[PDB]
Amino acid sequence: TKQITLYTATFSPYAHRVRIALEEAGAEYTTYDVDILRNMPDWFPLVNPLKKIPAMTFGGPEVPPDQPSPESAKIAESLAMLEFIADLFPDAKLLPTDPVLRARARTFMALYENYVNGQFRDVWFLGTPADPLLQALEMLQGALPPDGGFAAGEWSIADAAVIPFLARMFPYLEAGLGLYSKEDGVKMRKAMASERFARIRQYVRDCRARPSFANTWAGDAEQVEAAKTVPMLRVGEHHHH
Amino acid sequence: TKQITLYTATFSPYAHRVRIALEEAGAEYTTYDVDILRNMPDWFPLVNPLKKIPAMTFGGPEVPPDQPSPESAKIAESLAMLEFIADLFPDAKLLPTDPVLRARARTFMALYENYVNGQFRDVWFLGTPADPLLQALEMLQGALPPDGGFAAGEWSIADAAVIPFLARMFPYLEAGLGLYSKEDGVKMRKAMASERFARIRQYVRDCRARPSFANTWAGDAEQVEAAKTVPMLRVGEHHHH
Ligand SMILES: COc1c(O)cc(O)c2c1O[C@H](c1ccccc1)CC2=O
Ligand SMILES: COc1c(O)cc(O)c2c1O[C@H](c1ccccc1)CC2=O
Ligand SMILES: N[C@@H](CCC(=O)N[C@@H](CS)C(=O)NCC(=O)O)C(=O)O
Ligand SMILES: N[C@@H](CCC(=O)N[C@@H](CS)C(=O)NCC(=O)O)C(=O)O
Ligand SMILES: [Ca+2]
Repeated sequence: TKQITLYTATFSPYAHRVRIALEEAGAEYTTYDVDILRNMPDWFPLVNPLKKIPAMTFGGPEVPPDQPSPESAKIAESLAMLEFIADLFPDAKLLPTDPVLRARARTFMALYENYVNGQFRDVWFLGTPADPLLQALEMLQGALPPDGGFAAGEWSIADAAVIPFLARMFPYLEAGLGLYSKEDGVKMRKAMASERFARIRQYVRDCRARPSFANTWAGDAEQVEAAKTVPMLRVGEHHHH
Repeated sequence: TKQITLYTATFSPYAHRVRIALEEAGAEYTTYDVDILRNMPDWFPLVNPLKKIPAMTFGGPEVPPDQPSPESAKIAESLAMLEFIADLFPDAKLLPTDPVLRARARTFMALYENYVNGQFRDVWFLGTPADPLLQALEMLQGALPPDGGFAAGEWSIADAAVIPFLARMFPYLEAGLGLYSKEDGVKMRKAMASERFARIRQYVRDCRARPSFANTWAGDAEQVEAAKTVPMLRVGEHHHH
């Protein structure tokens, strides 16, 4: 019964994770957009002292999101939110019930967070070399069930954790967004269209086909425009190695 | 009934996390040391293709750990293992039952992984300035309940995840092990003994006082000697400014 408010921003793949899980849960929830990178509201540290999107409040009296209550629980970190939503909505089966299959979900999230995410950040924001990103993506693809299906077989929060990033990669590459070189952009576009990455392309299509993605995605062009508002995506800057 | 084999190394805080959780669960399990950093066995990629410790096998026929079975489940990534052990031993209450308290546990793990561990890596392996690490530790300390207790109140896997690192910090600093200068070593030692960090000292005492720590710790001096075998800690080497 307790209220859920998710503080969001369209560009943010971390916020996108949580919107997907809340859709899959069938939750009733409120979203509130926050201009976190250019004009953070003075009240925002009340909902997340770390000053990062997403932020979540849970319970407390029903209040406008820009008037957060001291009584609501303040939940930070997107992966913690994903597990929280699975705990709140057990009948939605956002995780498997078998312990080994649940571990596949948790391992997939850790592989992404520990080996892939930092490579996306460094290639796009620092223009570091793309080969280590492609290697990490090939590793992650190797963890998928080979024949089809999601990270743990049935859909789970592991797929909510990963699709925001994989789904942004393709249109960001096509629009030329990111500080990497022309040469590395060509390399990544050819690699991600190559037979080497057929399995992860099917994974992206399968995740994108679900209503939880369609209803939380602004469209490729619109997401590209939101990403262009991010200060660390400095237009006209590229790094070369 | 299904066997658990943890591939371990004394120096490894990541392996230590999982030993602590297995002890708290009252599990039956085997540990098998692996010289992962200097002489990895040719069979080790069969249990973990990432070639990292810890690695875990689950189920399958009982076999010597250096002859792993293709029938066992191969589980990678320490935090996935911690969640797996909680799933396997629900009567051990390795997580809270209440969703909000469980979220405090997951959030504390994510704060450590996302903001603290990388600062430990920078300071100890690169000798970068200590101030950002102390700031990250103050943030993590601020997430603890101020009046006492563990991360989520009662002990949970969140405390298994974090104590291996905090417990190594003090004796490593006493030994001067790591690429930071004497000047920053003194600065860290003074800071961690100061009133600023009284709450995290209480936390380290409370975690270390549990049998799960005593039974999985070689002793301060012995743990320092194991850490000196780690190539990336470059015993005898320090960077300055
Ligand atoms: C501002 O957008 C973000 C963000 O808020 C947080 C991030 O870590 C990233 C990011 O854009 C880049 C990107 C590349 C490819 C796929 C998804 C995202 C790099 C990245 O890693
Ligand atoms: C070699 O041991 C390891 C390791 O296997 C993985 C690590 O991330 C670290 C580490 O030693 C350093 C260290 C500092 C303070 C406390 C625990 C550990 C830095 C660190 O971050
Ligand atoms: N690990 C966090 C990361 C959240 C994050 O970095 N959010 C960015 C927007 S995509 C932000 O809000 N602020 C950037 C900053 O100040 O660190 C999570 O998983 O929720
Ligand atoms: N995220 C992994 C980290 C595991 C890890 O990095 N282990 C180190 C020992 S502490 C290793 O075995 N190898 C480091 C390397 O591959 O060079 C976990 O949580 O289990
Ligand atoms: Ca595979």
